[PDB]
Amino acid sequence: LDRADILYNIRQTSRPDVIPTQRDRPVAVSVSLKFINILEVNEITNEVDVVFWQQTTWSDRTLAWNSSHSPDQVSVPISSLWVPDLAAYNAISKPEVLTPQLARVVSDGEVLYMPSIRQRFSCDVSGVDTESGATCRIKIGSWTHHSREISVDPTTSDDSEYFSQYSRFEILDVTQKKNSVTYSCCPEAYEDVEVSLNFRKK
Amino acid sequence: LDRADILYNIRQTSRPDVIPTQRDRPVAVSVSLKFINILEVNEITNEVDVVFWQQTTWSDRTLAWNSSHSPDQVSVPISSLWVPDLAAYNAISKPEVLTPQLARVVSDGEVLYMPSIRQRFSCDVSGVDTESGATCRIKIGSWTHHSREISVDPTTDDSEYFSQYSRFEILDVTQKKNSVTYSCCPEAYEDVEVSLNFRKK
Amino acid sequence: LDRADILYNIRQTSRPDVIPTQRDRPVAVSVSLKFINILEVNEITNEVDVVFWQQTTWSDRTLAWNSSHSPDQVSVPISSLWVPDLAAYNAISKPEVLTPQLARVVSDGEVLYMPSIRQRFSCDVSGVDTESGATCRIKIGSWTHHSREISVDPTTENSDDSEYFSQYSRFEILDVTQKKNSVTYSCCPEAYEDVEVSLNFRKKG
Amino acid sequence: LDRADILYNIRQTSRPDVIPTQRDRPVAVSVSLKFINILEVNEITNEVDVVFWQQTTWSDRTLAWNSSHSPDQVSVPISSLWVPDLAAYNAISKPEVLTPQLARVVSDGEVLYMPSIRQRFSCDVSGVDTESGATCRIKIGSWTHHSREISVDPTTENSDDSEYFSQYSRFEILDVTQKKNSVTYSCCPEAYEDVEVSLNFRKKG
Amino acid sequence: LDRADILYNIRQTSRPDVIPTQRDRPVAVSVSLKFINILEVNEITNEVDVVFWQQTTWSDRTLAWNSSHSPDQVSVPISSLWVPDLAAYNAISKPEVLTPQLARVVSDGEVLYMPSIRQRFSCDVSGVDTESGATCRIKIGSWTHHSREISVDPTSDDSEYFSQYSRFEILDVTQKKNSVTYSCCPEAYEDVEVSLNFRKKG
Ligand SMILES: FC(F)(F)c1ccnc(N2CCNCC2)c1
Ligand SMILES: *[C@@H]1O[C@H](CO)[C@@H](O)[C@H](O)[C@H]1NC(C)=O
Repeated sequence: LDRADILYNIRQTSRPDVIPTQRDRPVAVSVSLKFINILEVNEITNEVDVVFWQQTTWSDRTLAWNSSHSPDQVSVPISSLWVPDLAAYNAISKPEVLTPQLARVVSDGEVLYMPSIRQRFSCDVSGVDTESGATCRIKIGSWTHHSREISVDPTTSDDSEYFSQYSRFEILDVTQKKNSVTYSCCPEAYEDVEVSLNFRKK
Repeated sequence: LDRADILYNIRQTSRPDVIPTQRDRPVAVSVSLKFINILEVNEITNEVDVVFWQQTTWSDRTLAWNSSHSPDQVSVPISSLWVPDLAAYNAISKPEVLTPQLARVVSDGEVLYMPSIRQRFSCDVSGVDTESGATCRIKIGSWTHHSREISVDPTTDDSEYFSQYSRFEILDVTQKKNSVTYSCCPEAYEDVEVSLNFRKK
Repeated sequence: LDRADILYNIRQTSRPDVIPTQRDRPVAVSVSLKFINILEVNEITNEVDVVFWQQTTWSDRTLAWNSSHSPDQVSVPISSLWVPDLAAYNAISKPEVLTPQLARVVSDGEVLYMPSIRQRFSCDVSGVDTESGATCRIKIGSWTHHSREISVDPTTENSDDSEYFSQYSRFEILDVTQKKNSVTYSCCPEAYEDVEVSLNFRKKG
Repeated sequence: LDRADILYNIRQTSRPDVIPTQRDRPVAVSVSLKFINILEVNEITNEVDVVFWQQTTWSDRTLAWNSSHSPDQVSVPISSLWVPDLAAYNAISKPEVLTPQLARVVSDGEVLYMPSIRQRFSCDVSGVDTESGATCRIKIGSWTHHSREISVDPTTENSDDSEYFSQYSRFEILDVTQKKNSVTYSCCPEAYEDVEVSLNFRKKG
Repeated sequence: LDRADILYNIRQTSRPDVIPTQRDRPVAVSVSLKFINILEVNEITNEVDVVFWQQTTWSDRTLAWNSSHSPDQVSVPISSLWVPDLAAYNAISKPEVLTPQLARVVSDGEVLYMPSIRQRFSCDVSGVDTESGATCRIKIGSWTHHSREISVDPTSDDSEYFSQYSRFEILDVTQKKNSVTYSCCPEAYEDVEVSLNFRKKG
């Protein structure tokens, strides 16, 4: 197979509306934010403007091909793929996607989508101008898929290594935990990754 | 049926342009706002910038499937579904939808659409910096379907999802049904009126 | 016919690019602005930010159906319909449409399209902080159709100029008047019709 | 032919991607700017925000029809037509098109496209608050077609270049001239033709 | 062939999603920024707003035609062409494309795409009001194609295109090739680093 054949096959048999669950197990989605910049912090309103690479990985076996005299990977427009419906619960602006909207698909059906996003958050900015700094928590999970359909897990120094040396701010620490929440309305559990960004004015 | 079959059937047959009225009775739409944030208040201009989850539910029987050895629910792009044409009558900006535009469809044809929306309103901001606070009324109803085609009802903690990091806090939320007749048009339009009583912390 | 049949027929035979002229008479378009809010006034730059409902009506006989044991009216996306190419000549921003882009179509082929629009205008803001107030004139007509293809008229008005106006605006409406104009430009030998809407308003108290 | 037939024929055959060159001569495009407003001037940054009608005319014979029992002209969405790839070389914002994106096509294949545009420019703002005023030059030509493929000329008439200017602007127009230029860069051998529009304007007393 | 035939052939056989690799060698992409204006500089936040022409060239042999009694070149909408997925790694806004989105295609399959772009960057603004000026580095490369799929290479007067009406003037522009390798993955991503040495005028 050449690139042209693989991309034709993916475009023609692309079910972008269909979550690729295997045998009623959840799709395991990995999410890791790599922080690039902190722009416009406001300690009065508790709002921050962040630029991050949102490293997103999952398996879609319907994309797989035999790699034996073929590329191992191709670049695919995300309009031709199912992508997880991730939202940041404490975002107060739409994600501004700064990069071309292409994912990498590996011959085994692994997808890597890593957009550069600028987005504004409501989070704790208190202490930003002190030595111990502020801790801004960003929560990301599926908007519509519960834990039996999508599971989200952090993956793990690249979370801070590629931060802009020209920001007014610096990163002290980044920690990630998984949360699984059931609300009173609804019997299902929703997973999110909580990313704690500890940063301060340089 | 698997998810792929159900989503193929919905995409091929859903008629997004067609209100799913049963026997010329109105489609009963439920609307409830969960307030998430209050971002910018201006007592001089009487304008507020709010973030809310707009919990919207209705039945569309044309979506229904037999759930025996099948999923009970699927996620569907709203471009593949009829959605009620709700507008906030006192909005002074377009709704900024912060979340993926997917609804949940249950095998019986119940649809749940809950976008997170940031929007600016013209409403009463007077008293925001006092103990009893301001009361901002938001009115949401069908832009083009009168009461014989769409009925809107509120659903049966006001701050359980509200950001602890807002400069503002919620004292009270009430959501009641109204019916409006304009000079233009002889029919009545139903709306839910949401009274947000809030103040500076 | 049910709603599904009517909407299928309209979607399948929709010529949105085709002005529905009858026997080489102009399409008669009614336009009336209902003011909802005045948001930002600048007396230095002579600029206003306004929110209005643009009540627009016309006939398209190709949409008509027999209403016997059928709905009298349906809601149709404007992407499935011809809509008049109206522009406000003194707008300095694109119209921000706040509402779902649906019109009402009556079984006789009457169309009613009433979007809520936020838009900025260049107009006379002088006197806004006086008792007699400012008079901001907004001119709306067809961008490309002359008087033999589109005629614009004011609608009927049977209410208060401020029946829908926000009680929370910094401004109040004293009066709204609408006149028809027919204008010939240097470019073009034909006459273009417009409605001129005079918004007389002032700062409150 | 009726409007529906003409618009169907144009949509099916117009080739919007194909420059309508006749016998390997350049397509003659006329450009004239009609100034409507000057909104924001900054003498420190040398930036202006202008509203203009960009009157654009050319011939496309592939659009022509026999007018003998037929309309002489139709309104056509520009998505169904080849349009020249005009850019203002000194623009520092995307053109904000304020008007419906329709051109007028005459039965002989003449096209008139006149969008109302708000756009920001880098130009000489020095002297804006003096009696003789500033002279801001705006340069408009093909982004990708050199002089053997597109020729750009001012229109023969510029009588009306200020006729439509807002009386409510903080600025007033002293003079407009529109003249033909060529740009060549040293790298690359082809000349690109442009219209240079010299807007002599000042702050009002 | 006339223009109509060439453009019909390109539109009908356009694989815009398919990188035109020849015999599994990388597509050689040339990038040169021609600076037109510097509009807003902030020495506190280290942010600049720039207007540049992004001169981009590559070969796509699937576009080639016999130029005997035919045009040497045509203008093609970029929606009908594969274009490299270039991103500026230190951009903090989406590229605002000011110009019609047409490329020039030569009969041998060379493509020239030169959009005018306004974009905001995080870079070193220190010294902008001094004689030696600031040096703002912009890094541009493929978002998803590593060095075996896309190579980026730099290509007269640094201020031949620059606005005489800017508050700023250009002292020097240099363009150099860089390579990044991330810890996860053995593949290198190439970029062009464009060093813009500029200052506030007298
Ligand atoms: F997480 C990072 F930043 F280390 C990482 C890992 C793997 N690939 C990356 N990129 C970012 C630039 N474009 C594609 C390669 C980046
Ligand atoms: C649903 O499907 C099951 C199993 O195939 C069947 O027993 C049942 O009768 C079905 N119900 C309806 C109403 O179709």
